Amino acid sequence: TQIIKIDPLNPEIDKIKIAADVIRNGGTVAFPTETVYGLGANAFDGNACLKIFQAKNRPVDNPLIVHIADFNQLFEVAKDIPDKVLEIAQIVWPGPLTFVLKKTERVPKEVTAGLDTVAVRMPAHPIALQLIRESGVPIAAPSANLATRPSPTKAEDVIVDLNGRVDVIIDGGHTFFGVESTIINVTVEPVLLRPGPFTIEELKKLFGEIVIYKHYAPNTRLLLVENRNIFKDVVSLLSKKYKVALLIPKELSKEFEGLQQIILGSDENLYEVARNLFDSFRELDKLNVDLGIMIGFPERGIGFAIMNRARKASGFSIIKAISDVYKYVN
Ligand SMILES: C[C@@H](O)[C@H](NC(=O)OP(=O)(O)OC[C@H]1O[C@@H](n2cnc3c(N)ncnc32)[C@H](O)[C@@H]1O)C(=O)O
Ligand SMILES: [Mg+2]
Repeated sequence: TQIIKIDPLNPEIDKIKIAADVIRNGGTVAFPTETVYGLGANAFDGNACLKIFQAKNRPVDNPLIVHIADFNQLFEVAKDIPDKVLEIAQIVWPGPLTFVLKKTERVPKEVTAGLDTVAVRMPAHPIALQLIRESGVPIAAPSANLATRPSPTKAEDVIVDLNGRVDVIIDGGHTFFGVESTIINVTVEPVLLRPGPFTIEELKKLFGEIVIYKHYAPNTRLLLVENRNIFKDVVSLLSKKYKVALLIPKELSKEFEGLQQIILGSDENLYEVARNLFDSFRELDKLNVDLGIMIGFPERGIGFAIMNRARKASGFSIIKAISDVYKYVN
């Protein structure tokens, strides 16, 4: 694999071209976006897209998102787009919001898992936009992690996972938000399929009527304590019997000094917690602990997405009264 260091805010166009030539030749390129890194191929090339599933060991029926760099490309991959959706797409893109739309005949089965629909977004990241531009094709990509690991948000995550399994990794620094794009299905009348950095507060203003067995990393047991009023007591109860790690904001670090901590960022800046979330799950599994205990965060703004990912990551081990602890541990 060629690892290519490219400045994420002012990318060297000659370096972007090296990766774009790989895309056009049917090869795979991992690249940063504003959400998480993606592992991409030419969205029109179904054999090239199968290489993404081979690199990740991804089940073949989990479909990809097509990333576009302009509106001409939208109409190559999607059709029958309602006028209201088109007008909204023109004000939200580039940005961390993916639309599920009806596909065109040009989109391969490998991209859509055989579905009649295709998920599309225009990524708000200079490296991603310039890669797609220079490639001259939309780029299909899911998150760039190996199957059972958390979505990658910095180059080293992608390197550890995919080095030797993909043609190019673009080392483009840390992604901006750290959690995957919001996904809305606008082929039905519309449903929020995945919360993300494009918040439900903003969505509801644009789409008033919006409707709201996989194992998720980490492999270490992880409990999510939604009720902050019992957190100290859940930690007391469990740290007596287990070697624990606490996933907490920096404001609670002093209260638990002596226990292993993974600091997610500041309670006064949820974007920091979202930026650090998946890497805190990688750290948990590097440590040698019986279990992770994460505290909840407000479900406002990107909080909703943080908590969506945290619930999944915990296998829905949610603690709202301390007696809930019974259900998940001796
Ligand atoms: C690279 C960056 O753009 C990142 N992509 C990513 O994280 O994709 P990822 O979540 O691994 O895979 C694409 C997901 O997008 C959803 N998806 C794709 N096509 C769909 C369709 N036609 N209907 C419903 N959901 C779809 C599925 O949940 C599928 O698992 C992101 O969305 O921010
Ligand atoms: Mg993924």
